[PDB]
Formats: sequence, C-alpha cells, structure tokens
Amino acid sequence: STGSATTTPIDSLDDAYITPVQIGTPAQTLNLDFDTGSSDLWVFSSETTASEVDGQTIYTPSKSTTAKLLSGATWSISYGDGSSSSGDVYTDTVSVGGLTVTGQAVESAKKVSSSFTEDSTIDGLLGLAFSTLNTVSPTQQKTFFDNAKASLDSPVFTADLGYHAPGTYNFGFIDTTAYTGSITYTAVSTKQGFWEWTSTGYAVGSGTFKSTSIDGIADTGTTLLYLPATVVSAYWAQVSGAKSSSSVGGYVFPCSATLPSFTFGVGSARIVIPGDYIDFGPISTGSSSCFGGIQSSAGIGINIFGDVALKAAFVVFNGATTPTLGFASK
Repeated sequence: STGSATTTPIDSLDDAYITPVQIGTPAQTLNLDFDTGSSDLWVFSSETTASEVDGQTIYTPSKSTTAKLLSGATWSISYGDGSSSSGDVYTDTVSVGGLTVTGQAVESAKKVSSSFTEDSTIDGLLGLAFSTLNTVSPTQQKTFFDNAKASLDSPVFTADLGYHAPGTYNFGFIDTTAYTGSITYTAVSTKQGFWEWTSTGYAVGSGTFKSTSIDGIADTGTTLLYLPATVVSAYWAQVSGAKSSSSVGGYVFPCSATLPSFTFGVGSARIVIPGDYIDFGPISTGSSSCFGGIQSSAGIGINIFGDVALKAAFVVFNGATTPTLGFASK
C-alpha cells in the first residue's frame, strides 16, 4: 500500500505545516502537524477543556463506531518550545492520503497549553519519530508509520515541504519526479528516538565549504534551523546590522537586508537553503527588525534541522531494519 497527502503552511511565514487526517467511522477530518521529532498522535477532542479550545476542529470518539477506549491509558507530552498537552487514549481507524491503519492509538487531549489553544489552525500532532519516544502509559503505543510499515510497498515516508507553498508527505514510495539529481543517503542513530544524523559541514552564501561534523535531528515539527553558535555567528556576520538579541530571543536583522543562502552537507552532496527561506519577518507587527530563520542551538542540547532546512530538500525517512535518511535537491 501507499499514501500521499498534501501538506500546507499554516501562515505566510511557513511557521508550521498541516496535513489532513481522517479519524474514525464515519471519517472525522482533522488537520494535524506531522512531526518527525515526536511520536504521539494526539488531537483536540470533545474531552478537551472547553476554555482551551479556540477554533480547532475536534475529534469526538463517541461519534465514531470504530473508536474504543484504551482502558487505563494516559499520555502527557512536553515539547522543546515549552508547550504541552495530555489526556487519555482511544484506538480508531486513521487514514492519511489513502493509507489506512486500523487500531491506531489516537491520544485525546484533556488539556493543552496556551500556544496550542492560540493556534486555531492545528488540530493536533502526528508523530513520526521512533515509537520509543511515545508517551502513552502504562503501555507505550506505536506511531502511525510504525503501524503501517509492514503493509507499505517500501518501508519509507518522504517529506517534501514547500516554501510559501503546499508540499507533500508520501508513505510507502519514493516519487522520482519530485526531486532533481540523486538522493544521498546518510546514517541515522535511533539512540535518542529521533531521526538523528551527521551533516558533513556548511557554507554561507558563495563562501567556501567548511568540512565539519554537525550531529542533529531531521525535525519537521520545528520551524527553524538550530545549529552551533559558531556556525550561526558565521552566517549572521554576513548580514549588515544583524545581531543576537536577548530580549527578542535570537538573531534579528534589518528587514531591508538581502539574506545570503546557507548550504549544508549530506555526505559529499550539498543542499542549498536560499536566503529568502531564512526570513521570518518583523519581530512584531510594523517593526523593521526581522527574525532570523537560523538560530543557535546552544542550550537546546541538540542541533535541529527544522523546516527551514528540510523545505530546501526532498527528504526520505527510510524505516528499513537499519534506518537511514536521504536528501535530494529539488
């Protein structure tokens, strides 16, 4: 089997991407944030504290003839950005782009933190990291990909995120028309439950490539590119007037600037992030100070190849017995 679904930016900055997901019988379609950095499929629901719902579409398990309460199971998750959610668990039928999993754990939110409430466009998350990170207790549950894998034509999914445009998540096949050149595969460590890999280096604009190992995670659920302070300083030094602002919480730059590209290495291959991808717009409405899309990972504890990086590539998440990651230009 295979599936193919369009993923759509939530706003004009590509702050996140939403993908429609069918849950239950009859189908209830919710727009979920597919997150290769976490491993819970959780939704706003009829059980979510009413004051914490503001415009989201909810899953109502009582209206699904295939929903079953997973007795005794609870979940609770906290994300790198400080947001969180928790609740109880149903199993139900879940379909993505024509690919159907029966008995998928659907984690129903009883509580969500303010940032989730405040984002009316995201109805929940669909985790695509390794199931070892799943938070369901006392019986850990499998991700949608993990459940689908054996049925797929090939045990893979691909992320093809657009810049200011829709893109695609495919399950079970590699669309050879969706990228240019070849796909370069690179080793993955699953030791921390992430799609963790080692970039071979970077360049800033038309500058020379610096060969250096940068361990980080391929994370579709993180907006920006978070890299070591040395790398980030080298990037922003090429932008007149750019500075790290403690009050804003990262590097800012004059909105009048033309940003240089940023290249990262995948083996001997190179992925080029155009400068415009690194512009996240005014820090506050009407400001001429703009927020940068490349930020320091210092104090995160891990480097993160988030959407800024991934959207410059066609990315293969290869879930074979020994997982690997593939990157192609597009």
